[PDB]
Amino acid sequence: NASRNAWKASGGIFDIPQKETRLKELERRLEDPSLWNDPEAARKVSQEAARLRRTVDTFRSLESDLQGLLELMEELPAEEREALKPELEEAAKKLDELYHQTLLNFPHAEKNAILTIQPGAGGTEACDWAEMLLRMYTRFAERQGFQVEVVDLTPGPEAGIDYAQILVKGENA
RNA sequence: AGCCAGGAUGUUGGCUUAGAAGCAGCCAUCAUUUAAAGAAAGCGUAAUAGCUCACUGGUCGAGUCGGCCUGCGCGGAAGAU
Ligand SMILES: [Mg+2]
Repeated sequence: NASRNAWKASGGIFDIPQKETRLKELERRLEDPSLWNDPEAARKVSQEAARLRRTVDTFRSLESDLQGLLELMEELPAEEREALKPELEEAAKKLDELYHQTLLNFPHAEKNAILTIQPGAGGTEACDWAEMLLRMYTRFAERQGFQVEVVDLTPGPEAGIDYAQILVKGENA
C-alpha cells in the first residue's frame, strides 16, 4: 500500500520541472505591461499561469502529507495512530483528485455523449456480442450515478441485437 | 443658452474572466463627505490611466420651454420627338 502511494506521488513529482521553469518564463516575459499591450500575449500568459496554478495547490498535499507521515506511521497503526494511518487516506484522496484532474479538462470532456454500438462479422454470434457490449456500458452508467436514455435499439433476426445507439447524460460522461 | 469651477469617498463593488479598475458582460443599483458628484450616459484602453457628460456653485440679468389645436407652405417627387 505504502509502495503504491509512493508510486502515485512520483507522478506528482513528474510535474515539478514543468511548473517551475514555465512559471519563471511567464513572469520574465509575459507578466510585463509592454508585453501585455498585445492581447494574444496576455491570453498566452494566462494559459501558462493556469498550468502553474494547478501545480501549486495540489503538490502541497503530496509533499506535506508524505514528509509528516513517516515519523508517526512507522511502528504503530492500530493503537494511538489509527487516526495517523487513515490521516494518509486524505492524502490518497488528494492524489486521486489530482490524477483525475490531469486526465480530464480536455475539449468537450464534460458534455455527455451518445455511443453507438455496431456489431461485426459472425452474423448471429456478433449480434450477441454487441448486446453484451451494450449491457456493459449500461452497467457502467448505472455504476457511475448516470441516467441512460435508450434511443436506437434494433434486434438481429437469428439472435441478439444488430444496431443500438445509447445516450447517457451527467457528470463528465 | 453659453462662460469659470468642481464632477469626490467606501471603491478598482464582486465575479467569471485571459484581464475587467463606471463602460466585455452578469448582477446589486447601495451608502459616505454634502453645494453637488450615476457602483455611471459617451469617447478612450489590454486594462488602468486619460478626455467629456449628468446633477451643482459662480458670472450674467429677461424672458424662456415643448406640447395641444387649427390656417397656408417645404421635402418625400425619376421617362422616353
Ligand atoms: Mg408636397
